[PDB]
Formats: sequence, structure tokens, C-alpha cells
Amino acid sequence: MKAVQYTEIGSEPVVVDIPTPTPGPGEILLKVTAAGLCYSDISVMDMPAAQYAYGLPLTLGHEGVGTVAELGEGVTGFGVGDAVAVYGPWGCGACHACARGRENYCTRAADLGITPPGLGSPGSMAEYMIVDSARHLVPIGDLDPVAAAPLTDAGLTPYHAISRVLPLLGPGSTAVVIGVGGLGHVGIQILRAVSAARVIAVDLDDDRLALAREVGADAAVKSGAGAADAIRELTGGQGATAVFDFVGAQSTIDTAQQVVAVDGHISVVGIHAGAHAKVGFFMIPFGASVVTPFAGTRSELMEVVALARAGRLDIHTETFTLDEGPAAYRRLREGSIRGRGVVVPT
Amino acid sequence: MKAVQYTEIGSEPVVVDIPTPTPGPGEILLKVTAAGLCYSDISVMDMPAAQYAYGLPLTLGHEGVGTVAELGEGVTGFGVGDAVAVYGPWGCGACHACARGRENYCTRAADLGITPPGLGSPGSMAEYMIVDSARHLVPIGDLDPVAAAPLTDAGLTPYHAISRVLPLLGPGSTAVVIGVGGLGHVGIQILRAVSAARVIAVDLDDDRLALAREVGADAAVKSGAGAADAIRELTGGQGATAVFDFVGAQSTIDTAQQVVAVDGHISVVGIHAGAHAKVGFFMIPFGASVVTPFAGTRSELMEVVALARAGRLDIHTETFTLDEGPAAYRRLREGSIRGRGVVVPT
Amino acid sequence: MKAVQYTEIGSEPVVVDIPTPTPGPGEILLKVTAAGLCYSDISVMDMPAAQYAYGLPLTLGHEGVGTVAELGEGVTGFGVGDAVAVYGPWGCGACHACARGRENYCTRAADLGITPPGLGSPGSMAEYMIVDSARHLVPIGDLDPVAAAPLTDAGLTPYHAISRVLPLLGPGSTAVVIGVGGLGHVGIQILRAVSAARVIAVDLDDDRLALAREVGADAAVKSGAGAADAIRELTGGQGATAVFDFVGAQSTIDTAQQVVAVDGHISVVGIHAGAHAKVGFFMIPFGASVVTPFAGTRSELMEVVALARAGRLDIHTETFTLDEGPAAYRRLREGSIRGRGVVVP
Amino acid sequence: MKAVQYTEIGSEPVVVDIPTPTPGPGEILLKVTAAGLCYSDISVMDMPAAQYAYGLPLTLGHEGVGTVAELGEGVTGFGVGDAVAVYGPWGCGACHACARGRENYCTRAADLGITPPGLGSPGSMAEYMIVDSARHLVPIGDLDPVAAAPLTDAGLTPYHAISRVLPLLGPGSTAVVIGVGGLGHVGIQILRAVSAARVIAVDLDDDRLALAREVGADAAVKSGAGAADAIRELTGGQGATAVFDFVGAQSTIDTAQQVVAVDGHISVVGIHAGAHAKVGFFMIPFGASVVTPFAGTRSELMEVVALARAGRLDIHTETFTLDEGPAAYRRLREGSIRGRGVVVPT
Ligand SMILES: NC(=O)c1ccc[n+]([C@@H]2O[C@H](COP(=O)([O-])OP(=O)(O)OC[C@H]3O[C@@H](n4cnc5c(N)ncnc54)[C@H](O)[C@@H]3O)[C@@H](O)[C@H]2O)c1
Ligand SMILES: NC(=O)c1ccc[n+]([C@@H]2O[C@H](COP(=O)([O-])OP(=O)(O)OC[C@H]3O[C@@H](n4cnc5c(N)ncnc54)[C@H](O)[C@@H]3O)[C@@H](O)[C@H]2O)c1
Ligand SMILES: NC(=O)c1ccc[n+]([C@@H]2O[C@H](COP(=O)([O-])OP(=O)(O)OC[C@H]3O[C@@H](n4cnc5c(N)ncnc54)[C@H](O)[C@@H]3O)[C@@H](O)[C@H]2O)c1
Ligand SMILES: NC(=O)c1ccc[n+]([C@@H]2O[C@H](COP(=O)([O-])OP(=O)(O)OC[C@H]3O[C@@H](n4cnc5c(N)ncnc54)[C@H](O)[C@@H]3O)[C@@H](O)[C@H]2O)c1
Ligand SMILES: C[C@@H](CCC(=O)O)C(=O)O
Ligand SMILES: C[C@@H](CCC(=O)O)C(=O)O
Ligand SMILES: C[C@@H](CCC(=O)O)C(=O)O
Ligand SMILES: [Zn+2]
Ligand SMILES: [Zn+2]
Ligand SMILES: [Zn+2]
Ligand SMILES: [Zn+2]
Ligand SMILES: [Zn+2]
Ligand SMILES: [Zn+2]
Ligand SMILES: [Zn+2]
Ligand SMILES: [Zn+2]
Repeated sequence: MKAVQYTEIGSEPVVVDIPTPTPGPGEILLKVTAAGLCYSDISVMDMPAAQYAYGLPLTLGHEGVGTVAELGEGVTGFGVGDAVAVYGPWGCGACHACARGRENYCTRAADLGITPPGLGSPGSMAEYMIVDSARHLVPIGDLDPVAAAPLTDAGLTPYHAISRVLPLLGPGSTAVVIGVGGLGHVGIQILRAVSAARVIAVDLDDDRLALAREVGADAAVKSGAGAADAIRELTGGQGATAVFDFVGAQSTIDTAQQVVAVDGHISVVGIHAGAHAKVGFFMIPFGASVVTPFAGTRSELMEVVALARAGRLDIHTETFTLDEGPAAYRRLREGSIRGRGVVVPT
Repeated sequence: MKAVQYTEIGSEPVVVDIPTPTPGPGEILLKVTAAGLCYSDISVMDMPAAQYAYGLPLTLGHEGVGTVAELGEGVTGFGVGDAVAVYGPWGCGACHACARGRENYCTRAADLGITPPGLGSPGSMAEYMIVDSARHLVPIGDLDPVAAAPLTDAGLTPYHAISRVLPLLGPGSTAVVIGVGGLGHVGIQILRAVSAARVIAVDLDDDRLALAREVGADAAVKSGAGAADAIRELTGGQGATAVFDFVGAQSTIDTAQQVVAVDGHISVVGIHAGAHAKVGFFMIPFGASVVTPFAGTRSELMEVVALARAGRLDIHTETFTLDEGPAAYRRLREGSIRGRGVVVPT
Repeated sequence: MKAVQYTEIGSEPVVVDIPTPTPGPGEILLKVTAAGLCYSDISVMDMPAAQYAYGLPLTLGHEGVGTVAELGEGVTGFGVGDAVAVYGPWGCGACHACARGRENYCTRAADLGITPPGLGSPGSMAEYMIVDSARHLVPIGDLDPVAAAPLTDAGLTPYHAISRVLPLLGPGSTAVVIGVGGLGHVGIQILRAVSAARVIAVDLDDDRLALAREVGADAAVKSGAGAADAIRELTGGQGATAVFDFVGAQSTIDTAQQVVAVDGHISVVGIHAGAHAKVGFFMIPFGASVVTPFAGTRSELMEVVALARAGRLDIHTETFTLDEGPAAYRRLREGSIRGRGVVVP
Repeated sequence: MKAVQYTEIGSEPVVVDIPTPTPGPGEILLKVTAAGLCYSDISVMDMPAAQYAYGLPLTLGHEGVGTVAELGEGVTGFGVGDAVAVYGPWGCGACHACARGRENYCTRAADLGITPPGLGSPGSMAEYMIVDSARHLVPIGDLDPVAAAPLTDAGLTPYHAISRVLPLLGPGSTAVVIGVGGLGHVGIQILRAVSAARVIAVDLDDDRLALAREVGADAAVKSGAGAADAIRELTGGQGATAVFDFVGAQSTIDTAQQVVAVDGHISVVGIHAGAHAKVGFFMIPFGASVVTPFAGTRSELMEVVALARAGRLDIHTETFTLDEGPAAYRRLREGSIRGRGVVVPT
């Protein structure tokens, strides 16, 4: 087998029966124990035919954890039964970025026909999944799979975004988190674990602001036209050292530019087509850098797993069966999952 | 004493006779040996009455070198006759940024009424000038004052911009320099001295491309619509690790976005009101950060001076008298100074 | 004031009456609200006549907080009544290190005759004290002075030592803290606040191990011959990413070398004359760097103050009067102050 | 095939005929084009029987370049004929260090029985060699193999040592290089290429001081009792920002401690059993860190190759045949190779 696939442009994903794959040389077959739903899946399924490039059908799910079921020829660095998380943004493994584990920034992958699981290659929303190479597996030991699956993107992506500017986030700093969803609720917790920043969370929804306080935000601010003034009141007029925008709409990016401090940072993490920061003199403070980060690195995924194993990340989830996969995507689309949706096969 | 002042909104600067100042407690009086002209002075003098905030009259010149003439009460660490460069972007000296020498990013200066020489306080285009505090002087020893004056902004600003991302500029990297004027011709030389980056220079003017090659650029490319494709051809389709845009027009920022590499950097250094980078998904590569840097730090100015003393910077200048100051500004406006204009008071 | 001074080589410090100073141009007079005792004061007072270089008499105390009492001529940026901490390791203010606020690493100060309060210039163990320049004052707002005074060295020094290698201390890292005294008990708390490192504390004294657990250590291990094996058991045989040795005896440095990981770090912070790490092939792991850090930077002191104001540092103190100053030093010498001794004028 | 092997404890290496190997799955067979001699080979061959752990016989050579001769089953990313350099310090590929390319600091390799070529596995001093995995090959394009072979250790090791502290080596800094041999003569050139440090070279031999000046040292100091005072005279009494000791004898480490600046660095790179820095209060300046670095990282090797391709490294070599291999080791032992000895098979 059972899997959840995107099969027709503009249609909802469907539950299918397809062959259980067998690993070729160097590949590993996992029995999937948990598969996370990411809002990027919604954006992908909303692409018109002219833009959509991942092929049909596509087994969804780029947040995957499992146990090693079968080793392909020549694979010996894992044993059958090992609990592993899948490193998602597969790169070529050979370029200068990849040599540093920064496969998220590989520029050679596309030309070599290397695509990530759930985003061009078959994903984790299935009873079993293939992983191309052992370097794309990270051990998780006895971590609960349901809470582990989101670490692979909801954890990894905020972790990487924060890591890019961690030296800015010393005692006395303030970090703003915009969007307390799958990514944002983990982002707050990463900030608390790896920095002494004061954390201000921003969301449209009072229940998400409650979630933010539950996971350790120091303050919670309603998003929209009043947010910039409210944040500036909290920061004593100086603004926020860093803003991590997990929404990335034009309104939230505007809020971010209106509150960022001199020599601070805006990380535009959320993906809303057309929205952008306007980085120019008189439009942003001196020295305030802006970036659109993507995914994270191999060693960053290991660090996220280490945070989880140390008890520093309380991942808020709701569990679904494979048969409930399409229903779960409807819930994600409408904004009614408090945290991360996770499919648990069987 | 003789000085060059901006005295009337919309009018050319004029040569004046005003009193030689006397240093109060903590201040230092310099006999000016060289005063650099910066294109920012043109932009300032082009501001309409409603925007112009630096007061009239204003003695111009924020690139200053001199010899210590008189010590104000309680000043130590300098003797009469010492050759010094003036650190330009005065801050409060007390905040967290200033404590690190990063007075360029002080947020307290404005509210305390602290303004820089030539940009709210009296500048260096005069026989003598006041410096507010000893911490705003850096010794230059026997460096030629004419070539030293530009170090204080034409050197400092590119040096800071490059320093923000120096770890990116390893062997195999490429740095693009857009605009081979006062700042840009120094920026090329800094890149060559402190990194192993391949340097590609870009300018509208073929004589400035020649200047770029003279000061060590590896390649020089005509600016305009064909520049992005030409740069991409030189970088093997991978793009440039970093782009230092010393023009900052919309067209040059667009060129920068079209050539920057994944996980690279654009530094928008030149100031053209309204121009901005558009930093959003699908509009810039993943991981490519963008910033508008401002001036530089105390320790950075010392490092620039150290480069000059080591013979690493060939500063291209043309010398003017104080009486020629207004004529020199006309030359700067029309683009006919090959490098930096420098006034030498007699 | 009344002051406590070291007055005679080899003798205990004494309570004295000396003139209240007046600030000259650029100086600030503080009314002292709290003055910390540091174990370095013991080491200084144990120096023989041939080594001791700070002059007699010396008003002790290089951990100082106060309120601005008088401004010297030309001083700006502070008002009378402002609560401030004194930045201790005064530098020249002009060199490349000082320009970055790294006055702790100034090499010009000695030749210019610049000495720190309590260590060549008059210290904070007195009703009033002089500060040379406004850049050596950091505002503390409404922070309790008793808990604030130790921030200026018990806080600053561990903070700097940790900061030198903070990028190593990611999730999955382990930091060992040897010596849970004035410095060490703050070091544990800094590690918890600014990193995700697992913290293993080491001390001779079971009550100090309890203190370590109270302030957030993940494990606390008895020092001595068994400590290295115990630490290696806790780290799965891989050793510790960083070791912060706040004792710095040969035995503790040896423990540090026996537990540090490949590509890790040993910070020798505690001062024991003659003791040293042996950094050579076959004697330490590949890539494991070793340093003796000193004090900290201007911006680091500001950051320490920010941690305290945010409630991230529970500074364990015992309070003494000026008259009790000599008794407090005897207590420090014998090891009976649980945390930091602080004199309140 | 012909090879040079260490075959008997305490005896000179010998030229042998042994079978040409065949690559198994994931392995690559190279036709060797150049094999560097490293002084570590001398130290290894001087180990008594009780210490020597690399097995007999051992094909020597841990500096290897070649062309791809045969691909083992499942190998991708290289074609037959590709010119490649061998990354020497093989790690497990999977741990946190290896995920960052830092296989030089892998702690899992020993327990997994992973040993480097020339140092437990068969080396490059042979007509052909096996490489275990594609990730241990770096393309060199048309670089001359003779000058390329030393990049793999004589280049890599100094490059890594310098890289650990590159942010210290700003304009105005001084770097001391002790020992102008295989590693040291490359170290000087790396410092000149990637920093603005003033470079002071130190050697016992006047001809090696001449070599140092030939490759870009600013100053040259005779090693021994007068070296520390001479270096301090050159640095104005302040001492050297960093000392890279490629000898690592007690006398050179003592020199390094006597000249290092406050908040500087000593890198003990050369290996002399028993010698060590004494890092304690009153024995070294405040803030001066000391480390024994080992080899370098995957991305560092790529950077070294990039320096060579850009013309930044003039590698001084002497060429030997395989039959001359033992004679070349005698020359290395006696100190008569001016730079790096390189064996060029058939
Ligand atoms: N850059 C990357 O590599 C990367 C990786 C993964 C996901 N993403 C993107 O991150 C974004 C978030 O993904 P998710 O799975 O956490 O989404 P989610 O649907 O789980 O959460 C969205 C959250 O944002 C809040 N929100 C929406 N509009 C808002 C506004 N105007 N102001 C404040 N809050 C607002 C919602 O109320 C909700 O709490 C998506 O755009 C996704 O595509 C990016
Ligand atoms: N960010 C800061 O802190 C800071 C500090 C100093 C100066 N500036 C700004 O930097 C800019 C440069 O100042 P300068 O004094 O070196 O100027 P300048 O007049 O000396 O040099 C301008 C150069 O840019 C070239 N140029 C102009 N338009 C171009 C285009 N479209 N493409 C390529 N080249 C082009 C010119 O031919 C000339 O060589 C100005 O905008 C100035 O205000 C900024
Ligand atoms: N590097 C610097 O700039 C700097 C600055 C300030 C203080 N110091 C030094 O730091 C050291 C500590 O100062 P303090 O004021 O915190 O001392 P303290 O007397 O308050 O505490 C000492 C602690 O170390 C423990 N201890 C002693 N020997 C031990 C051993 N062998 N193993 C484990 N634990 C042991 C004690 O039980 C006690 O808890 C002193 O040497 C002091 O001079 C250094
Ligand atoms: N740390 C590592 O990862 C690593 C890697 C490779 C090599 N090494 C070691 O680096 C060292 C250098 O190797 P190499 O192949 O360049 O050696 P080499 O024999 O080619 O060069 C030695 C050089 O050091 C000089 N020298 C010797 N004694 C000296 C002294 N007392 N003072 C000043 N100069 C002196 C010689 O005159 C010669 O120029 C060796 O100990 C080697 O084992 C270490
Ligand atoms: C479609 C989207 C996927 C991001 C993700 O991995 O969540 C992207 O490629 O930008
Ligand atoms: C007025 C202008 C001055 C920049 C400069 O210092 O050259 C600015 O601050 O934007
Ligand atoms: C013998 C030495 C080898 C270093 C090298 O690779 O040159 C070591 O591993 O200790
Ligand atoms: Zn996703
Ligand atoms: Zn790649
Ligand atoms: Zn300017
Ligand atoms: Zn300031
Ligand atoms: Zn102390
Ligand atoms: Zn100084
Ligand atoms: Zn070697
Ligand atoms: Zn490994």
C-alpha cells in the first residue's frame, strides 16, 4: 504494498496497491515506521501541469523513518532491523558542497538525474521505501518513529536556517519565529536548546500561539498589521536580532523587514511564490542579511536527532493510517493539524 | 582657515574662510594632510531640502588623514606630529556593537546626537579638523597621506563587505566586483590580498576595465545586458561565489542575482535609492545571502592600513588643492576621476 | 572610608581606614554595592616578596559592582545613581585587540602603566572605588548587586573560555567541567544556557557535586584517579568534546588529556604554577587544541550580565561585611564557601 | 607489476614483482602516474617490531595520483582515463566527522579495520593501486601528475593546519614556518595564497632558507638558539600570530613557544616522538592555543588542487623511477631532496 500517490494533476492523492520494491546494488529497503506530511506537498500538488516536474505517479512523503528490511548488494554498514531516518535532499556525493555533507546545496544532482524521495523519487508514504545509498541513512536508536519522522524536514530545515546565523544569537538577542506549524513549533525548541535568544512567536491563530508557549516561546504575538509594533514594543525599540519566517508570505516578510535589527538577519524559510524581501538601502537596516535557506546538511540531521534523543524536542503530531493519507492532506490544506501530520503504515 | 562647504540646498559647494577650531576636552585637532572625495557626497548634495538632514553649512569630507596638531584636555595615546587616519562612522562607544569596535552598526549614535565628520559634523576638506575622541584615530606612520585618505572609506567599506563573507572565498571561488571606481578598484586588491578568489571586474567604461586589470582582476567584463551571460561563461555555468556590487543600481543588482551561485552572497554596497535585491524563492538561488553593508569596524580600518603599509594596495588618485575642491566634485559627478579624488590642503 | 587591604607580604589582609578618593578627569567614583572574593586573591597573597608586583598596600577585590557616585570632569554616558559592573582587565583601548573589546589580550597595558583594580590599582573591597574610564563600566539595571559582583570574573572567565570553542559544542557534544567552585558552578550554567552540550561535572567534594546537579549538570563524578575512566564510561568511549579545567592542577590536566575527544578542546582555566598540558603526538588526541584563556572581553561581560538579567544564572553566594573580609578570605582558603564569597559595604 | 615494499623490520624497502590487483565492488583501480615520498615513511620504517602495526609486506606511498584504469562493480562518477588524486586518510564515511568530509578525524576507522594506502593498505609506489571508494578520488584534470602527487599530503596537511586558524591571519599578522621541506615549502605558498600574513621561514640549512625565499617567504631565519630572538626582532617584540612547526622537535616547539603572540597559535605538525608543547600559565602566552593537527579534509584536498590549478603552488620535486625508490628513500633520510621526492612508475 500500500502507498499514497499523487496520480493526476489537480486531483487529490490516492491510496494505491503497487509492487514492493527490491533494492539494487548499494540501495537499502526500509520498512517504513513513520512518514511525515509537509505543507510543501500541498504546494507541489497545486502546481499546474506546465510547472509540475516530479513525474506521475509519485509516492508522496519526504519525511521518512523506518527499519532496515533488506540490504542491496554490497551494503554492509547497517544491519537488518536498524532504526534509521532518511536524509532527504539527495546530492551527488562528490562535489565540494557534498564533500562537506551539504548535499542540500549540491548543484550537480539535477544533471545526474538524482531526485529526492517524495519529490521525484518514490517517498515514504508507503509500507516500504528504497534509499539510494547508505550515506543517506542516519541511526535513531530507540527514538519513537512518530516523533522522529518530522525531524527529517520540520526539524532539519529550521535547524539549518538557525545554524547559518547561530553566532548572532547570544545572550541579549531576540529571535522572532513567524508561523507556529510543523516547522515553526520545532524552530522555537531548537532556538531554546542551542541559544540563549529570547523567542517571540507570531501566528494568525490563538491556538498556535498557545502551542508556541507550550514549546517554550517567551512571548506570542498575533500576526498581521499590528505585529511589527508589538514586536518592537517587546524588543525595546531595537528590533529583533533574527527573524525566522516559516510562512514567507509578502505580509510576513514585510513584518520581518520592519522589525529586524541593524546587523541582524531574516531567514525566509516558508515558500509563497512571488513573495520576496526587498533588500536595498532605505528599505532594510544596515547589515541585516537575508537568505532563502533550503533543507539542511548531513551533520545537521545528526544534530537534530541528537537533540531529540536528549529530550530537547517535543514534537507535536497527529497519527494517520495509510488509508487516511488523503484525508490527512485535506487536514493539512485546511490548517487543522496541531503540529505535524504523520502516517504510520499498517 | 580655508574649507570647502555645502552651504545652500541644490548649489555647488564653495570655498570659505571659517575659524580654525580649538579642541575641547577629549578632542584632537588635526592639521589635514589629505581629504578624499566620495561619490556619496554627490548623493548627499543632490538630496532635496526635505530629506537633507546634515545641517548647513557643512564642511565636506569623510575621508580624512592628518597630523596631530593640538591635544584637547586629558587626551593621551597620541603626540603632536603623529600621522593618523580618521575612523569615519562614529558611534556611541558603549553599546554591544561599539564594544566590539563595530561603531558602523551602533544604534545609539543618532539619539545621542553623534554624527560623522563630513556627514553632520565638520569634515576633512579644510586646513584643520576636530576629531571627537582618540579611539577615532588610527596611526599610519610614514604612509603617503594622499594614498592613505581613501583607505578610510574607499578601503574600509569594501574591506568590511568582503570580511562579512571571507570564509566563502576559498580556493576555487570567484568574486565579481561591479563598479571599478574609488571603492571598486580598492575592492579588487583587497580580494587578491586576503583570499584566493578569482576576481572578475565589471564596469561600463573600457578604461575602468583596464584599471581593473592593472590592479589585479583576473577578467574584466563590460557591464549591461550581456554581463550576466559573460560572467556565467567565465564561471563554467556555476556562477559566482560572491558579487560585490559597488554601483547598486537596479540593473547591476539584477546582474548580481543572475550570476550568484547557490550558497553564495551578494553585497549591495553602492547606493542608488529605490534599487533593491528581490530575495525570495524562485528569484534567487538557494542559500545565496544578500546584505547592504555599511562602512566598517575599527579593527578593519587598522587592517586596511596594514595592507597599505605592506604594499598590497595601489591606490589610484588625482590630487586637488582646496581651491579646486568644487571643481573636483564636478569631475566626480561627471565620472572623470580615474580612482579617487584627494584634496591636499596647503 | 573602610577598606580591606593586603599590607605585608605573607600576612593576612587587614581592615583599614583610608581616604575616600575623588575622581580626576575621565574617571568615575562608584559607591561599591558588592565586591567578590576570587581564589586568585589567595594565590596573589601567597606570592613571595620577589614575585609579588602589585604594590603595598593594595585594596583587594577585582570583582566589583556599584552605583555611580561622582563623575570626573568630562565624563558622559552615565548619570549619578546608575548601577554598573566594573570591567576588570583594563587595556590600552587603542590596539587591535582593544579595538575589538578584547582588552584581556592587550599587550600594551603594562608598558603604559595600566593595571586592573584589585591587582595593581585599588580594588572594590572598600566603600568606594575609582574606575579609569567610562568604557570600563557596564550597566546592570536592577540586578541584585550581591549576585552581580561575581559576574565580573566568576562569570566572565568561564564565559570567555566557553566562547572560544562554542561552535564545537553542538547537540551530541559533551563538556566536562572540572572544579565546581566560584567559576565552575557558573560555567555549568553558561554551558546549559548557550549550548546543547551534555555537561559532566567533576569535583573532590560530594557537596559540590550536589551543587553541580542543582545548577544543571547531567552527571557529576568524583575527581581523582578514577575520574577519567568514569567520564569515558559516560561518553561511550569517545571522550569529551571539551574539558574546562577550573582547577588546573597537574592531576586535573592529566584527567583532561585522558578524556578529551579527537578534534576537541582543553581549556586550562585554573591556575596552579608549574602545571601544564603536554601537547604532542602520542600524548594527546589528533586535533585536540589546548589553551590557557584569561579573563574575557567587553562584549562578553555584557553577555554575562544579559544571562543574569534573563534568570539563566543562579549565582550561589555567601555575604560578608567589610569587617568580615579577612575571615571570608580564610574561608575561601580552607574551601568552605559554597560558591562565591561576596563582601557588601 | 612492479612495486616498492617495506618487507622486513629494520631493512631498507625493496623493489618487488607482485600481482596487478583487480577492483572488487565499489573499488577503483588506478594506473599510478606519480607517488610522493613523505618523511613519515622514514619514521614508520624506523619503528621497532613491537610498535610497527601496518603489516608486512607493505607497498609504500600515501601520496598518490593516477588515471582510472578499471571501475569495480557499481562504481559511478568516474570514467576510464580520468586523472585523479587519492584522498589519503580514509575514514568510515558515516560518522559525524566523516559526514562533514573530516575523515582525518574519524574515530570509527580503526575498529572497522579501515587503514590508509601506504600505511596499512597497499600504497601508490607501484604501477597500479586500489582505491576503496569513489569518495576518495578527487579530479585533477590536466595538472602535471609529478607536481600533483605531493598535494595529497605535503599540500593537504599544511593546508588543514593553516585552515584551522585562518581567521587569525589577517593583514598585519605574522606566520612562522619551521622546516622548509616537503610540507614546509608548500605551507609558505598556501599562507601567501589564502592570507595576508607576513611569512617568516626557519630552517637549519641555508639552502632551504633560499628555497623559502624562492617560494615567497618574506624573511628567513636560521633555526637554533638564536631563532626566537631573531623572530621577535622581526615582529617588533610582539611575537608571531601563528607558528606552523613542520619539524616538531623539542627545540623547534620551544622556539615556537618563545615567539608566539598573545591570543596566537602554535600548530605542531612535524612528528618527533616525545616532543611536546608545555601549555600552562607562565609557560605560554595567554590565549595562545596549541594543537597537533592530522592530515586534512575532503573539501580541503579539493581546495589544494584548486590552488594548484590556479598557478598558486610551485611544487619543488625530484623524479625517480620505481627501481630508484629505495635510493630515493636514502636521499630523503639524509636530507638531500630539495622539496619532494616523487616516483613516476614506468
Ligand atoms: N525552505 C525549505 O527548505 C522548506 C522545507 C520545508 C518546508 N518549507 C515551507 O515551510 C512552510 C511551512 O511548512 P509547514 O509544514 O510547517 O506548514 P504548516 O501548514 O504545518 O504550518 C503553517 C503555520 O503558519 C501559520 N501561518 C499561516 N499564515 C500566517 C501568517 N500570515 N502569519 C503568521 N502565521 C501564519 C499557520 O497558522 C500555521 O501555524 C511552507 O511554506 C513549506 O513549503 C520550506
Ligand atoms: N555602503 C557604504 O557604506 C558606502 C560607503 C562608501 C560609498 N558608497 C557608495 O558606493 C558607490 C561607489 O562610490 P565611489 O565613490 O567608488 O564611486 P565612483 O563614482 O568613484 O565610481 C563609480 C564607478 O562605477 C562605474 N559604474 C557606474 N555605473 C555602472 C554600471 N551600471 N555598471 C558597472 N559599472 C558602473 C563607473 O564607471 C565608475 O568606475 C556610491 O553609490 C557610493 O555612495 C557606499
Ligand atoms: N584564567 C583566568 O583568567 C582566571 C580568572 C579567575 C580565576 N581563575 C582561577 O580559577 C581557579 C578557580 O577559582 P575559584 O574562585 O572558582 O576557586 P574556588 O576555591 O571557589 O573553587 C575550587 C573548586 O575546585 C574544587 N577542586 C579543588 N581541587 C580539585 C581537584 N583536584 N579535582 C576536582 N575539583 C577540585 C574544589 O572542591 C572547589 O569546589 C583558581 O585557580 C583561580 O585562580 C582563573
Ligand atoms: N601531522 C601530519 O598529519 C603530518 C603529515 C605529513 C607529514 N608529517 C610530518 O611532518 C614532518 C615533515 O615532513 P616532510 O616530508 O616535509 O620532511 P622533509 O624531510 O622533506 O623536510 C624536513 C625539513 O625540516 C628541516 N629541519 C630539520 N630539523 C630542523 C630544525 N631543528 N629546525 C628547522 N628546520 C629543520 C630540514 O632541513 C628540511 O628542510 C615529518 O615529521 C613528518 O612525519 C605530519
Ligand atoms: C517543493 C519544495 C520542496 C521543499 C521541501 O522539501 O519541503 C521545493 O523544492 O522548494
Ligand atoms: C550619506 C551616506 C554616506 C555613506 C558614506 O559614508 O559614504 C549614507 O550614510 O548613506
Ligand atoms: C606515521 C604517521 C603518518 C602521517 C602521514 O600521513 O604522513 C602517523 O599516522 O602517525
Ligand atoms: Zn518539506
Ligand atoms: Zn554534489
Ligand atoms: Zn563615502
Ligand atoms: Zn554604540
Ligand atoms: Zn579572579
Ligand atoms: Zn590594547
Ligand atoms: Zn605523509
Ligand atoms: Zn567516520
